[PDB]
Order: sequence, then structure tokens, then C-alpha cells
Amino acid sequence: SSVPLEWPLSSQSGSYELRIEVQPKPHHRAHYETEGSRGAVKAPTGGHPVVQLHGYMENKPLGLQIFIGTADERILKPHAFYQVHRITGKTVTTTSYEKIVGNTKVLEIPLEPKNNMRATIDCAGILKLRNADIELRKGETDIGRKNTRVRLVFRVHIPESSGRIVSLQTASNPIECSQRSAHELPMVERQDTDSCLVYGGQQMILTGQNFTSESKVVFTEKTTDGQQIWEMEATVDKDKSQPNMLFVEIPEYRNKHIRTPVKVNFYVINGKRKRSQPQHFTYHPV
Amino acid sequence: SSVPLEWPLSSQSGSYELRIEVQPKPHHRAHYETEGSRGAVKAPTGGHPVVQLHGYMENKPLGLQIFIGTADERILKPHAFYQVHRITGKTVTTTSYEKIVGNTKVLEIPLEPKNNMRATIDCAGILKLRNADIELRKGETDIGRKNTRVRLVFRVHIPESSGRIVSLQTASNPIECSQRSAHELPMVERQDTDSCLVYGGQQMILTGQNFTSESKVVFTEKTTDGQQIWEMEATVDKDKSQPNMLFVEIPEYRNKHIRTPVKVNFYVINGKRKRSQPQHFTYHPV
DNA sequence: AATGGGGACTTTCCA
DNA sequence: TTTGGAAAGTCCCCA
Repeated sequence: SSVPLEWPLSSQSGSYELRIEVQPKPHHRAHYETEGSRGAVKAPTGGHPVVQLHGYMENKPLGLQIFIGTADERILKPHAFYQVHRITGKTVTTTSYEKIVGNTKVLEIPLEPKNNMRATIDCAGILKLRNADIELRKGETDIGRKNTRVRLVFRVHIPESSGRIVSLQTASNPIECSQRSAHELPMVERQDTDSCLVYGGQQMILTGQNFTSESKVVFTEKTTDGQQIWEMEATVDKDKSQPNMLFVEIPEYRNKHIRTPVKVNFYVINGKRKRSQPQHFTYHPV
Repeated sequence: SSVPLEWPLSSQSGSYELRIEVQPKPHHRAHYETEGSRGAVKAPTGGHPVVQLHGYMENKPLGLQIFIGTADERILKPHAFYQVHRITGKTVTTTSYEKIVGNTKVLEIPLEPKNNMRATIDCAGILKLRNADIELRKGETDIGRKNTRVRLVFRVHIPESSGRIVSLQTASNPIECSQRSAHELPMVERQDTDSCLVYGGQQMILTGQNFTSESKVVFTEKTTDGQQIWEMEATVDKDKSQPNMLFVEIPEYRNKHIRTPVKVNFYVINGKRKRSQPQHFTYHPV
């Protein structure tokens, strides 16, 4: 029931299999103690990873353990630089938690037979420990630098009347925990449309640099003063937009009744801070 | 009989004055215990700081104490996050040193009357200490973050006849110790020229920020799919170049027979990769 | 080697 | 609050 976490195991034994139904997104920013927990690991499908034990037949709920293991060139072992974090049951957290030790923190949720021996891991975050605080403590040789990829490790301990314990362990896909690269400045050099009717609706191509899938295009309007009086996002064709070409659908101007052209601006923004200098566009009366 | 480093001494007593004859540069990048030594503190001229004791008539060399202290606020005390560092008495280093402790290293060098009691400090470097190593001590110290300004601190103890030793202390100007961003992203806020004839030759003034003498300007043109079809460096009037104003000679266009306006771009570049936001310029026919 | 200069990586703070 | 989004601190490399 407390088998060493460094001891190797298998995901399947006889008719018993421990499987990860829903995997986690390949990216999760681990949080530090000096900052507010950054939530629980999520699934690529905007949900949560799912784990399930199949061949179980008894009616007594087992205990699923969760911990963070390595993801390097060596066989999986618990990660010394990250620790699972009990994403304190808020509103999304449904699966009851429970923390244990063993020099490695490990959670433990239950695998109820009524829940077909499958659980929704929505109560497990990833805390990042400080290298300096770890390295060379309790006998070490491992180093944290560049060791920022991990795996969610799961395991169950099935008891058999024959006095036998079946221990299954399943590791998730590698997860990247370091903060992702920051947004560069999107730059707009050319544009294939300078104006169109108030209805908007046409496609515009922005020739530039540093465009991405997260690139956004905002259309605004200034008063002679500087008071921005209009903001409208323009739909980007992610299916066509490239790093140096951004396809954008010109929005419908805020007022179709104008009888005189009206100058406006629009910028490309990466993330929520990296915008390009305002650009020019004109809307014509119908 | 040995004075504490956090005592309120002064640079002058009566006929006695401890003086910083040559202040150190206002900047010096400190080295970490993990990097090899980054060198001795220097004077804005390439030479080194100089300290002198003035009204001393005896003929017994004294010992000038050297240590690193706080720069800004309150009373001067040793800096918990910085330490003086003895530069190996190499052929170049002309002054003899000797180091000791008191939770904060102190370097001592000879102050000899054969030299008018004036020492050239060319044997002192600055060691940065990890913020977490310091802030962790039970002692209620300060905060390392953004606390990168230090000050060279010299001390002398003059033994008199009565058996009373006079103690003098002098602090240098503040020294910034953080690494020097060496190049910042140039920014063009304004321009006094939008048009020009394909012959170019005219002068364009760019108001902005982060402009340096090294700054460059390039004119470019490209297809809507990014192919560059024209690239020309405009000549900057190095001389009249301010840090937020560049004088550029608009270059001649590739085709001098245009009968219609040709839209192009140009940008400012600092270094090999920190270029500005692309700018819009038009070229006129005739 | 010592040298710095520059830049990638880690940790902390902030809009 | 959230938490992306830097900003400051520490460690590594040698066009």
C-alpha cells in the first residue's frame, strides 16, 4: 500500500489494467511557493485528465495515488524539483484529495466502483521547488537547470485474498512546466486593403513579421483629442494566417449611416501586451 | 579595541582627513561565486580609485580597511548581499592586500608615508551573494531584489601617543552593480517627412527613444507574401544624432521612372537584432 | 587561463 | 482575483 515510489511497476497485470483515459495538455506552468498556486493540470480538451482501472471486480473502492515523476533519458522516478499540489477543492475540484509523504508528496483520491473505477483528476496542481532549496539535500547528484519536463504518475494497489498485492503504475505523457516564451512584437509592413464600405466583411492581408496563432487584430477610433470611442475585434483566419501574413476579416463599422468617409486605426496584438503601432484604414459611406 | 563596521565614524577628525581622491566608475558588474572573477573596480578613466589620509606625520605605514557597504538610505552599513573581493596580486595589481571577516569580508592594504599615505585601489572586486542565501539568515536583514547599489568603504585607525586611536571612514559615490542591458529596442514616435521624390537625398528627422550613435536605418519593400524586393540603408548623420532624435538621409528609390506613388517601409536597428517597429514612407513621381 | 560581453535560464513580482 | 506577462536575479558559453 506504500510501495516505494522509486520501485518500477507495470500498467497492466493479468486482467487488471491502470489506464489514462484522458491525458493532460503537454504544457502546464508549475507555480512557485512565493506565488499564488496556478491551479490544477488540465486536459487538452479543456477539461481534466482521466484515469481508470479496468479489470477490478471487487466492490471495495481502492486508492489512487498521484505524484510527479521525471521525464528525462532515464527510467521514471519521482521528480525532486516538482511536487504534486493539492489544488485545494474550490468549485471545479470534485475529486476529494488527501496528502501523504515519503520524501515525495503524493495525493490520493478514491476509485469508486460506482464510478466504474475511473476518476477525474481536477485536484492536482504542480508546485515547482527552488533548485537551491533542493540540490544536495538528503543525498543528491541531480540538478534542476533544464530539468523542467515532468510526467503525472499514477498508481493503485489491488489486494488479493491470496495475500497478494497487485501494484499498477501509469505515467502520463511528458509535460512541459517552464514558462512559455514571451510574445514578440507583431509588425505590420504592408496591407492589401486600405478601405472598404461600412458593411466591412472583406478580407485583408497584413504583410509583416512575428505573427502567430494567438495574434489578434483590433480596430479602434480616436477623437481629435485621443479619446478612444470605438473598439471592435476583427476575425483572423487561423487556417490561413502565417508568421508573416495575417488574414483578417474587416469588421462592420460601428455606423453604417455615415455620409462621409471616416478614418480609423487597427493594430495586431500578441498576447495581451505586445501590440503593433496603430495602423490606418478608412471606412466609406455606402 | 577593534571597531564595528556599523559605527558612526567620519572622514575627518582634526588635522586628519580620509579622502577619496579618485572615485570609482558609477557602474561595475559584480561577479557571482559561480563565475570567475570579473575584476577590480575602476575609475572612469581606465585607471583605479585612489584614497589618501592627509594630516599624518608619523612614519609607520597604516592599514587601509576596505569593504562594501549600502548605498542609499539611512546609516551606512556593510551590504549583506555584496562582498569585497581580493584580486589575485598579479603582475598588474600593484597594491598588496589581505582579507579577513566579521560576517562581511574586509580587505586591508598598506597606506605608506613613502607614498604620502595615498593608495591606488586596484586589488578590489565585488562579489554578489545570492539573495536567498542572505534573506534566509535568522537575522532580520534587508531585501536583495532591486538592491544593487553599493559603495566602496575605507577605514583607517590612527594610533596616537596617549594610546587613543583616531578612526576615520569614507564612502565613495554609489556604484550600480546590476548587468548593463547593452541595447534597448529603438522606438520611433514621430517623423517629419512622409513623402519625397524617388531621387531621395532629403533629410528625415525621427523623434523617439533608445537611439544611439550605433543606430542604423534601412529602407525596405516587399510583396504581399513577404518577398523582399528592395533594401537600402539610409545614411544617418552620425554627428547631430541625439539619443531620441536621428537625422536620416532618405535614400533613392529603385525605380526612378514611377508615375505613381510607391509605398515603402524603413526601420531603426540597434545591434544586429533589436530593430524598431516598421515605418511607413511613400515615394512620389516626377 | 583571465576576460568580459552577452545571453539563456530561474524566480519573483506585477498589470 | 486571475494569471498571463514580464522584470530582476543567477548561471552558462565563448560568434
